[PDB]
Amino acid sequence: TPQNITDLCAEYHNTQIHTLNDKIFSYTESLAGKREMAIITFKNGATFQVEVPGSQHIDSQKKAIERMKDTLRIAYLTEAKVEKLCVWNNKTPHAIAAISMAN
Amino acid sequence: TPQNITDLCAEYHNTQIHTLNDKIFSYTESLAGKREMAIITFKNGATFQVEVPGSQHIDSQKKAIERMKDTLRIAYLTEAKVEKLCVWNNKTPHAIAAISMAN
Amino acid sequence: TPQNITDLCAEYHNTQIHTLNDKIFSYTESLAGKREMAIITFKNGATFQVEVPGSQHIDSQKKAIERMKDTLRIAYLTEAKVEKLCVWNNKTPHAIAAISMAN
Amino acid sequence: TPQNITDLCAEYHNTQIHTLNDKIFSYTESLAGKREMAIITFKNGATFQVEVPGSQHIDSQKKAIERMKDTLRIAYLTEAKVEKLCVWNNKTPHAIAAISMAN
Amino acid sequence: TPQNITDLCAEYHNTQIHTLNDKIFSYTESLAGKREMAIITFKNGATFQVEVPGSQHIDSQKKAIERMKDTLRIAYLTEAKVEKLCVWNNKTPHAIAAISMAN
Ligand SMILES: CC(=O)N[C@@H]1[C@@H](O[C@@H]2O[C@@H](C)[C@@H](O)[C@@H](O)[C@@H]2O)[C@H](O[C@@H]2O[C@H](CO)[C@H](O)[C@H](O[C@H]3O[C@H](CO)[C@H](O)[C@H](O)[C@H]3NC(C)=O)[C@H]2O[C@@H]2O[C@@H](C)[C@@H](O)[C@@H](O)[C@@H]2O)[C@@H](CO)O[C@@H]1O
Ligand SMILES: CC(=O)N[C@@H]1[C@@H](O[C@@H]2O[C@@H](C)[C@@H](O)[C@@H](O)[C@@H]2O)[C@H](O[C@@H]2O[C@H](CO)[C@H](O)[C@H](O[C@H]3O[C@H](CO)[C@H](O)[C@H](O)[C@H]3NC(C)=O)[C@H]2O[C@@H]2O[C@@H](C)[C@@H](O)[C@@H](O)[C@@H]2O)[C@@H](CO)O[C@@H]1O
Ligand SMILES: CC(=O)N[C@@H]1[C@@H](O[C@@H]2O[C@@H](C)[C@@H](O)[C@@H](O)[C@@H]2O)[C@H](O[C@@H]2O[C@H](CO)[C@H](O)[C@H](O[C@H]3O[C@H](CO)[C@H](O)[C@H](O)[C@H]3NC(C)=O)[C@H]2O[C@@H]2O[C@@H](C)[C@@H](O)[C@@H](O)[C@@H]2O)[C@@H](CO)O[C@@H]1O
Ligand SMILES: CC(=O)N[C@@H]1[C@@H](O[C@@H]2O[C@@H](C)[C@@H](O)[C@@H](O)[C@@H]2O)[C@H](O[C@@H]2O[C@H](CO)[C@H](O)[C@H](O[C@H]3O[C@H](CO)[C@H](O)[C@H](O)[C@H]3NC(C)=O)[C@H]2O[C@@H]2O[C@@H](C)[C@@H](O)[C@@H](O)[C@@H]2O)[C@@H](CO)O[C@@H]1O
Ligand SMILES: OC[C@H]1O[C@@H](O)[C@H](O)[C@@H](O)[C@H]1O
Ligand SMILES: OC[C@H]1O[C@@H](O)[C@H](O)[C@@H](O)[C@H]1O
Ligand SMILES: OC[C@H]1O[C@@H](O)[C@H](O)[C@@H](O)[C@H]1O
Ligand code: NA
Repeated sequence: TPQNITDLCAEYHNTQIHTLNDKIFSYTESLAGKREMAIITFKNGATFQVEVPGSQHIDSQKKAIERMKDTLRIAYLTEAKVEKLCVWNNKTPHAIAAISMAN
Repeated sequence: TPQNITDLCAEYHNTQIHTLNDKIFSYTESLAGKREMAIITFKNGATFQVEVPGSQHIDSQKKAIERMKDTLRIAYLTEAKVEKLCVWNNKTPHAIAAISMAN
Repeated sequence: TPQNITDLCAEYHNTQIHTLNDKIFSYTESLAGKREMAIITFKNGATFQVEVPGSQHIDSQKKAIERMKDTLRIAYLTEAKVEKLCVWNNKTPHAIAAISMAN
Repeated sequence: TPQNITDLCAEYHNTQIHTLNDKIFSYTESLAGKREMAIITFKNGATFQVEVPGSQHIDSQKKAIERMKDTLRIAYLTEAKVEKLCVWNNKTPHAIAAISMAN
Repeated sequence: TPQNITDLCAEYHNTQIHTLNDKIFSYTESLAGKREMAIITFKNGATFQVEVPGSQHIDSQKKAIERMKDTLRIAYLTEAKVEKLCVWNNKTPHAIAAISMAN
């Protein structure tokens, strides 16, 4: 079991760590059918998605997907610094797999 | 996959972007039968709803509809600036499909 | 579809609006059996309830009832001004059908 | 329907009101199997639990038990003043039936 | 029924108490498949997980696992002092069973 985001991220193919150390600049969420997703940006232009739940997801991921959107909204509203994101780099925008918050 | 609200909104019919760049002026929520909904207004008079779930919605939207009402409530209470809303313009008041927040 | 709480309230018999323009003074919550409910009071003012779900609540209302209790709690804690309540006024304390928040 | 915690508490057997008029001193929660519970304390030594869901609960009470733990956590974190607790006094620690909050 | 985290922790095998008396230094969470977990750290290097839900958990522990991740996230954001953790010491990082917050 990994003990940090960077080691977690290394367990997966097509992932990488983005180091932001910054608050979220914008938070966008949609309820439109087939686009039940969130999108975040940082002021450097970095853009990330929480993907719409789908066949690339297993059942254990559904609750975690909803939690991640919860986390992004509250981080946004509190202006919490995001340390790192583990993202899938084979999607545009890159898709979030994990987040770390630290000063 | 869209990277912002404007591109997402353009994937649907009968939708438009309203640019508010303002906090929500009032938040109304109802539990009354057949009107289980939320209504928001802005100081310019713009009024929007999250629709009562109905025949126009699918199962994959159910959680997202509940999430949007959560997001509007906490945006209202915290005075969070709403950047844009994507809305269906064939409902009165216009019905929210997506929101973006940015300072 | 109504665009404000007053018009919504006018769609139902046995309701009225109370105009409060004040924060909630006290919040009471019970998990005791058959009293799973929330009660709010306004300073030097009235008490209101969210009814226990039962016979006279249809099924889409169950989530809305839970949401309303969540709304009253967060309003109380954040000290947000309640603008108006739409209530059923056939018993004391009057039962909440809808809430509006505005400054 | 009772309009305050004291009158609510009087509808049950083996309950009583403790008056605190104080913030929560400590908050404890557990996910250990068969001990999925919460405990709170006050600086006068008063200690209360939210019981593990069990045979003594009817099914409407499950959501309410979860709500109470939500309430106690955010009360603790925000240092919200707890006015009174209605508790079952046939358990150690006394088990929470209801709470009232007032500043 | 225990009245505190230490006595709760002593009801189980392979558990121990870590006394921190400090805020959380970092909070990490993941939606990646088979690693739907949270990780927290403290400035002294202590690292703890909320385990991926699995065969070692009963249904009552499921909601409690989700609650604990909620608790850790808001504790982190609010700089809440964590008093103690009860953890399983047969997992690496040690796996949280219970938390207490005080002071
Ligand atoms: C809306 C938009 O188009 N914005 C882009 C940025 O891309 C968006 O955000 C990124 C994170 C992805 O989600 C994109 O899909 C999304 O459109 C764009 O950022 C660069 O995007 C690249 C996409 O492949 C890549 O992620 C890149 O970073 C990696 O590659 C660069 C070299 O180009 C460096 O080697 C980086 O170190 C490397 N990072 C990692 C973790 O491997 C992104 O660029 C990096 O992030 C930017 C936010 C910015 O800080 C860059 O200096 C940095 O290199 C940027 C590119 O400038 O433009 C638009 O803002
Ligand atoms: C409670 C009430 O009746 N309030 C009205 C506004 O209508 C409400 O809010 C709007 C946003 C919709 O949700 C309505 O269903 C709702 O009742 C009303 O706003 C205008 O509403 C029009 C629909 O009836 C329409 O949406 C219009 O915007 C479009 O058309 C205008 C012409 O008026 C312009 O061409 C706009 O560019 C165009 N916008 C887009 C994105 O397509 C709304 O008017 C605009 O928004 C207003 C809030 C205000 O800023 C206007 O200056 C602006 O044009 C307003 C209209 O005055 O009156 C009450 O406030
Ligand atoms: C961890 C621990 O053991 N703490 C105890 C206190 O007990 C804990 O908290 C109480 C509220 C219960 O939930 C217990 O289950 C729990 O372990 C203990 O408080 C007294 O607890 C009694 C029950 O064991 C009882 O509730 C008592 O108050 C009642 O009785 C007294 C005299 O015995 C008076 O009649 C009170 O009016 C009566 N209260 C009511 C509402 O009927 C508790 O003591 C009262 O509250 C204490 C917090 C404190 O302010 C006392 O001065 C006050 O009498 C205390 C006190 O013995 O010891 C440990 O802190
Ligand atoms: C990322 C990393 O490698 N970090 C390690 C610490 O381990 C992490 O945190 C601990 C709490 C566990 O969850 C690990 O699984 C996790 O990787 C590491 O902490 C020590 O970890 C040991 C188990 O691997 C063990 O728990 C130890 O505590 C016990 O043994 C020590 C002496 O080594 C003392 O006797 C303690 O009293 C005893 N504790 C109990 C409750 O029985 C951990 O060390 C303790 O906690 C540290 C955070 C630090 O304050 C030490 O002074 C203290 O002894 C530390 C060890 O330095 O290194 C990395 O930070
Ligand atoms: O998914 C919700 C949407 O469904 C469409 O059919 C309708 O025209 C929109 O106004 C909106 O209700
Ligand atoms: O509903 C929960 C309650 O159930 C009662 O029967 C019991 O006597 C109380 O102590 C409390 O457990
Ligand atoms: O309930 C969860 C616990 O299950 C036990 O069997 C195991 O020893 C612990 O590591 C922990 O996973
Ligand atoms: Na009416």
